[PDB]
Amino acid sequence: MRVIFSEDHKLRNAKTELYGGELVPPFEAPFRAEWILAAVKEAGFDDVVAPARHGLETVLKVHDAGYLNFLETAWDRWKAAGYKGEAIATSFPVRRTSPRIPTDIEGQIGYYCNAAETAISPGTWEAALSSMASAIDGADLIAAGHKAAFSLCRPPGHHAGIDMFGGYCFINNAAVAAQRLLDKGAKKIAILDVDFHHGNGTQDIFYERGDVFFASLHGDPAEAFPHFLGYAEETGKGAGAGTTANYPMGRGTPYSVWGEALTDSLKRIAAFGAEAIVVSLGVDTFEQDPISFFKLTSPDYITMGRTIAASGVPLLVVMEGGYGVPEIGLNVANVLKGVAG
Amino acid sequence: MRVIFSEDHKLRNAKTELYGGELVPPFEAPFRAEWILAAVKEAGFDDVVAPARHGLETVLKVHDAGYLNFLETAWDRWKAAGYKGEAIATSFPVRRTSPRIPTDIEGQIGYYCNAAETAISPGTWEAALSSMASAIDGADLIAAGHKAAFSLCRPPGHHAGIDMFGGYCFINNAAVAAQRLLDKGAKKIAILDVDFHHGNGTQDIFYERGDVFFASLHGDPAEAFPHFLGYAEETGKGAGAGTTANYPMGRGTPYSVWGEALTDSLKRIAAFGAEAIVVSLGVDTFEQDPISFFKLTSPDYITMGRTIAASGVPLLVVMEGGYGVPEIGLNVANVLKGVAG
Ligand SMILES: NCCCCCCC(=O)NO
Ligand SMILES: NCCCCCCC(=O)NO
Ligand SMILES: [K+]
Ligand SMILES: [K+]
Ligand SMILES: [N+]
Ligand SMILES: [N+]
Ligand SMILES: [Zn+2]
Ligand SMILES: [Zn+2]
Repeated sequence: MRVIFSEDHKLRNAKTELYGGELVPPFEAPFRAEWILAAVKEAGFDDVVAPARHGLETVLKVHDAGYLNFLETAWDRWKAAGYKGEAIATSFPVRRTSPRIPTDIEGQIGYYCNAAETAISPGTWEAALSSMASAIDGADLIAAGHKAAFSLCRPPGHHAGIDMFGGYCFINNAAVAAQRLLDKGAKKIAILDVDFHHGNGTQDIFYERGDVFFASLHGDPAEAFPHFLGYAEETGKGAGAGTTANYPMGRGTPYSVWGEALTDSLKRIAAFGAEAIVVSLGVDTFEQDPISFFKLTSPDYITMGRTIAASGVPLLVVMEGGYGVPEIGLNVANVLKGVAG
Repeated sequence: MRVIFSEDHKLRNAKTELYGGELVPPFEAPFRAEWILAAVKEAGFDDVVAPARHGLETVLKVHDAGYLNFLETAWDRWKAAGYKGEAIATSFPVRRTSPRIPTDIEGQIGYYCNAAETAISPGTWEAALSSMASAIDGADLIAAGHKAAFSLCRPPGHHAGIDMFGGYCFINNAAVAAQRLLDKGAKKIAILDVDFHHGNGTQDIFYERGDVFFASLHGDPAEAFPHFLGYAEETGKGAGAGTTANYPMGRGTPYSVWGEALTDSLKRIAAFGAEAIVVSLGVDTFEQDPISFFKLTSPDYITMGRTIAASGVPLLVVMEGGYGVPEIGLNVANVLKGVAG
């Protein structure tokens, strides 16, 4: 299957991440894309193409315009204000705050952020646009008839909500892809988020919408980032009623348990009548992942891809998280092997 | 006039503050208390006493119990979790999040925080309790008939809301003092916050209460910390209808303008019928303050103290912010000279 990948991911090469009270090099760094690309090619997925560029048509249907405007100028404004580090939010509109949007960069960066560990750096916006473009071109391949494609997105997307960045994410690539599929003629689409972390940004975007079903398997938010969404009770509101399905799971979860949640999520998606599934693929579910507490093995990713593809509807696989260890590439490639086999 | 001050402020000696995307030495440093104490003594206010210790009776009436429990153990839990830096929140319950409280330290520190620049460090809880005690003992002096007293609080308090820390603050000393005055028999009290920054914590505590009038003069939150409260439209809710009065002001504001808002706030307090006024005194309104944009001069603080005391009701002055230069002490002492003269 075709792999869509932009070298412009490298424009996001942030120096710092706030982790454990320290400013350290970020987990979500360019070497991840290098490792994943090499592994997918090694596994025989060597039909790699750059995305065409895209403007904001599709993304404006899932993200707020003010938010996108903010991201486009955030770095320039931060630098113009004289700050010496990267652009890191510290004040946030938490409980019982005004809904008003500040005018300055310090206030706006907090207004538009859900998670302060993620610094905005020079090139971040351009990189995010390239990653979005990979998702859009992957979606277009599915819309045009392919049954599988892989968008090697970096930066990742699933923590970016309607109007907030965080969790290493700026533009919700999977949400843009789902929207693209709707725009190309689908009436019903599902996003299945198998990254270790809850896709709170994706959930937010579609929570009141009934055209896109959102399912996520993830570490229990009571004890895992993103901490403030992803409970099983969240099933949707309004037009979105019954089209969010969260499967929080605990420490040490192995495939024998995780796979039961996968089966159930696919039942839900099939009952909803999805015409295609956008898979938000993070491999931070791996037993060696440095920031995560599930215990999937490399062979389990083959099983995972096979099971998702046995839905018998077309798949767009969209890269999310997975850190640290050389096996992030093997693990991604293994999902694709399961899909293609 | 009596000055209440605890040497246990020095138990809060954090190494880091997130400012401009860097971890820098904190502005709210122990040497502040040293500078202020020395200047007030130099001005003739040498009746300095340590507070008696206090338990949680008063403070539980203004802060949430879970919040206080969290502060008590935060440092220990952070350290036990293996993190190498000081305890700094990054994920926050912002727009459209679950209201649930996480169970782990990573989730809880965000749940209970409004502002990530403020690190929890060893000794912080102990220091915050001593600062609260200084406010309580000051309040007790006013309750017993003194017309003025100064509680040299450090850490400051006015950004600590019902259940969140931030802005260098953990326990809202001024709120605790106001509550103490009610408990000792007052029916109506006012808090007048003249620190450059909006007392969003104080506002939060009393927003739905009609027993404590809250007035604040501050940099406009559209372009100043705390960014998400302090607009003039916020006048109260429920039982608190009409008993919050915010006076946001812009860049370069001098006393000729600032003092007009002071006059108005005192008119409102008098119409409310406050039996005493707790003054949240920050001197970060000074023209040299490193993080603030007002242009008060050292002589203006004498005028300020005189005007507030011309209310003819008892005053408890509670220390808040004011940074960078040893003249913070002169400026505080000048307010006290205006009160005492
Ligand atoms: N402070 C911990 C931040 C963790 C962010 C994890 C983001 C991630 O990998 N999402 O898939
Ligand atoms: N990133 C700027 C944080 C500013 C905190 C100021 C808190 C303060 O001085 N309050 O009175
Ligand atoms: K997930
Ligand atoms: K103020
Ligand atoms: N949905
Ligand atoms: N109030
Ligand atoms: Zn993840
Ligand atoms: Zn201040």
